Amino acid sequence: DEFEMIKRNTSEIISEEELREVLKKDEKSAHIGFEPSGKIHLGHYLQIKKMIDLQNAGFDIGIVLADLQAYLNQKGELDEIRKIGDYNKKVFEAMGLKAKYVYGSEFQLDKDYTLNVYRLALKTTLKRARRSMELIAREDENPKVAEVIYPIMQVNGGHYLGGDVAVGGMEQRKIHMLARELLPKKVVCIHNPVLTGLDGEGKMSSSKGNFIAVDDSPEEIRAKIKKAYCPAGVVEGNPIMEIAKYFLEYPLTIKRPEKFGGDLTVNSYEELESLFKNKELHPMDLKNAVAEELIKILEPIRKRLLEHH
Amino acid sequence: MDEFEMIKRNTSEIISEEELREVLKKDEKSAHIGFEPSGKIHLGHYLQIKKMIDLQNAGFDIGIVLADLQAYLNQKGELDEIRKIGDYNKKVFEAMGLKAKYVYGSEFQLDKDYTLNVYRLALKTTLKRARRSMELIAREDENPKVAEVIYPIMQVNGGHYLGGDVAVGGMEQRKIHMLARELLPKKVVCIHNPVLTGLDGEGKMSSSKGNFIAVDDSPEEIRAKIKKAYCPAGVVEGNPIMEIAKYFLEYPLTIKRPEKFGGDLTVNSYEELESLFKNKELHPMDLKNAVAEELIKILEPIRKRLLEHH
Ligand SMILES: C[Si](C)(C)c1ccc(C[C@H](N)C(=O)O)cc1
Repeated sequence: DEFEMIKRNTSEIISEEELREVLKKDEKSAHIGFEPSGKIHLGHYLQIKKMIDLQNAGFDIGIVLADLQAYLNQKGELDEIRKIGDYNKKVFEAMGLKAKYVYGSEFQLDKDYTLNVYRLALKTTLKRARRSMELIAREDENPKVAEVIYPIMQVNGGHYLGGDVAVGGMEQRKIHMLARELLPKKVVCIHNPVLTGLDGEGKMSSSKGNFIAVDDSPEEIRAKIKKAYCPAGVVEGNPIMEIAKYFLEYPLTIKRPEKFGGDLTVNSYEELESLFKNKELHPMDLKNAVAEELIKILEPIRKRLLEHH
Repeated sequence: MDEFEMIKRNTSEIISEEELREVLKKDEKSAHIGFEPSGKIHLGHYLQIKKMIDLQNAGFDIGIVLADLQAYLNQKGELDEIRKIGDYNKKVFEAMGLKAKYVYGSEFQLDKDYTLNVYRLALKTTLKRARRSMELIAREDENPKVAEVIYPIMQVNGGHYLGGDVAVGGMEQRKIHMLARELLPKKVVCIHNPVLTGLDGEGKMSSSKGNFIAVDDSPEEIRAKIKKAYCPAGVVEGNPIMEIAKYFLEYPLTIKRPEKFGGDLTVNSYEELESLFKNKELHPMDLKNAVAEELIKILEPIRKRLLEHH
């Protein structure tokens, strides 16, 4: 076990029965890959948190700084991508995760890795490949061959790492299903929710400027939350409610003037959810509480990233 | 003879003639072609090898890529099986009299540097472009594979890796070749050979279609295939027998004929043979019989070299 702790705040495990089997082993391993990102935001942190969960549960953690994939996803030049990966590694360690950090290009260009990419290319239809990239592929009016190489590259990555568990965001689930159908060793997949962007108009993303970075200043965090989409009574699609759900600790103390109800103690996110859905808790008061608790959560991350000056 | 005209003869397309002249000014110059290994080597293969000998006769160092990785990506089986067919293809090409550098594509196409550049070209090649370039090359498939769109860029980078001045192939290769001219910094001169018509007259000739004459077909099989072949009187376009006459027969040619039907005709040019056949002067039956016996004699030293171990 540790099963329930691992399942907490994930969208799906494929499959739970297979995960319980993995959890019986003395030795188990789990991996995730991150295309390097110039800013590291709460979407990354949610995933790192889950890797820390797995680590707490006796999993050896592997982190792929997926520079080759970022390159195939048109994020730029390989050496420039790798340097952002270097910075991403420091952020992940500052979040509390000690793990094995590999750059994808350390093994994803070996001849026998490459031969298996082409073997997998013989078994992956263009349709399957294109459909697995719909939520991942950079936007492009003239889609590139690189886009359908990207998923078979990610599948072969998992093949060569040989872990028991693969972790990723829900946008990754079609690539994960492709690896389960194509590979001899079937990996247990754990998928994290994809956070909603701050203006509520889509999914949070490094390229859309609609995120909170883990090293944003408290003042920037307060401004981003203040201006955030947060309809009273509306929980689904609400970025503020999501932050409250996936990062904050409970009981939660929501401070208010006496004229609007005075201070409030919420013992659970579910309790928080009905209060807000009922319109008992106003969006301004929710924002203030989420902002101040989130600043404290991100405080020691930001400090370690800045304490060199 | 003039090197340019010797290279140009019986080709369908040069990209471009002006770049071909500038390459022929150089003392050191190379040409290359790839072949997916094929269980039977046929007249379409022969025509291309004859063009490589032309180029070699004009001072080009020849490279022949036995294209095993590409054949692998194009669903021709496993590499060891493919490579073994490649070994056989190499003997046939030599039995055709082509001394050249023979390479297996896999020898260099899985290198780390090579692979990175494949991925780089994949960023610059659209899916629609890649698929268009493969329309005459891809193995038929109800559910097309990613392998199909990797194939063109594998071929493109292969030429980039070979450093050749000239790239030779059939007309089915011309989209891949124009893609290579767009994407690479050295623009390669492309010499395209015609694709022969099938022996039944319908559609192009193809290993997969079994509508060809193999260079090691027995005389009786050759005569039989030719006797069967589509050959309307006075119909030159799409006439596989007239194609063979034009691309493989040697002139002046002596069409044997009964005296009762005119006697031996000595045609010293394909063009007149065309004009003769055009005006229905020269009958199909008489054309088939001359083409079959000439071709048998053309192909005889090759079949002999290949059957010599027996
Ligand atoms: C530019 Si090259 C010498 C790496 C090259 C050329 C042609 C081929 C094979 C051809 N497409 C076929 O179907 O036989 C392979 C490689």
